[PDB]
Amino acid sequence: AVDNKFNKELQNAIYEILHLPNLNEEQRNAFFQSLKDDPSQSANLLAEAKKLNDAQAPK
Amino acid sequence: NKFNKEFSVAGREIITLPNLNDPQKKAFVFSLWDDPSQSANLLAEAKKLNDAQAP
Repeated sequence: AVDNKFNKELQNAIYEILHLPNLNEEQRNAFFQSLKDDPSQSANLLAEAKKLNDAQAPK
Repeated sequence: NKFNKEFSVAGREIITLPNLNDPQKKAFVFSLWDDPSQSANLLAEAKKLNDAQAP
C-alpha cells in the first residue's frame, strides 16, 4: 500500500492536471475529486485529462 | 465534494508565487488537495517561503 503523502504518482498527476491549458474548471475539479476517490487511478485519470485537453485544443 | 471555486483560487495562488520552485509548488498543491480546509494556513506558509526566497 502507498500512502498519499508518499505517492509521487498522485502528486505529479494533481500538479500536471492543474496546469493543463484546455480543460475547464469543472473538468479539473472533477479530476481532483476522482483522484481523491481512488488514488490508484492517478495514471488513468492523468491520461484521460491529457486526452481531453488535446481534444479541446482551440486549433 | 471539497474541490470547488475556492480550491481553484488557492491552487492558482500557489503556482503564481514567483520565487517558489516546482517541487515546492507541487508539495503545497498536494497539501491543499489533501486538506482544502487548510487553504489559509498553507497559502500564508507558501507566501512566507516565497518571500524568504526572493532575490
